[PDB]
Amino acid sequence: HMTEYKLVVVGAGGVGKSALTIQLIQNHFVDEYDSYRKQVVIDGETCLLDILDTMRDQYMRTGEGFLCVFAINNTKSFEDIHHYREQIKRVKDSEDVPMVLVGNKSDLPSRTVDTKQAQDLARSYGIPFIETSAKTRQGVDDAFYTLVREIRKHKE
Ligand SMILES: Nc1nc2c(ncn2[C@@H]2O[C@H](COP(=O)(O)OP(=O)(O)O)[C@@H](O)[C@H]2O)c(=O)[nH]1
Ligand SMILES: [Mg+2]
Repeated sequence: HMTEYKLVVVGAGGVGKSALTIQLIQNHFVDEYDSYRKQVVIDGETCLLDILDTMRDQYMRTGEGFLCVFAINNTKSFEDIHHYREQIKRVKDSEDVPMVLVGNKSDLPSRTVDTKQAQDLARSYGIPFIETSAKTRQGVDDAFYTLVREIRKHKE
């Protein structure tokens, strides 16, 4: 019928995991803030996205792809990515897990993490880096779509 993709958004508090997710589902930005579902067509395949915004360690073990989110104006969040990724490495017992690195809040002027740093990090892990803003919606569809396509590159 349709095809199910189980996605997991991880990252430090306050980076905009919820805002990103709410943006994908409901097409608005919320300033103050479980599992979600969205039917989308991506490359002519109707997809049901089963999305957790982080006793829900059963999404960690079963989840097929991970958005690793930091904010570009939060250097601590960027440094923490190493830990979120090591957590996903341990749970899946492998260094080849579908993953996208996301740099959120690209609208904000107070940028403490440079695109080169992010690119250096993503290149080391062997994954895409995408800049997003949940406020303007820049990059949001592209982060989720690319993660869907990363999952396709790894098994049917
Ligand atoms: N300006 C701006 N603010 C954002 C963005 N994404 C999230 N925020 C704000 O950052 C705060 C934390 O967002 P939230 O979605 O709760 O992040 P989470 O804790 O990782 O789920 C909220 O006040 C959001 O409005 C963004 O892209 N741009
Ligand atoms: Mg949240």
